[PDB]
Amino acid sequence: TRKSIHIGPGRAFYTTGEI
Repeated sequence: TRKSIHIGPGRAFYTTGEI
């Protein structure tokens, strides 16, 4: 229960709750 960030080139800012 922390987070799920999948950023690469620096444009894809995927911030999903780790619930």
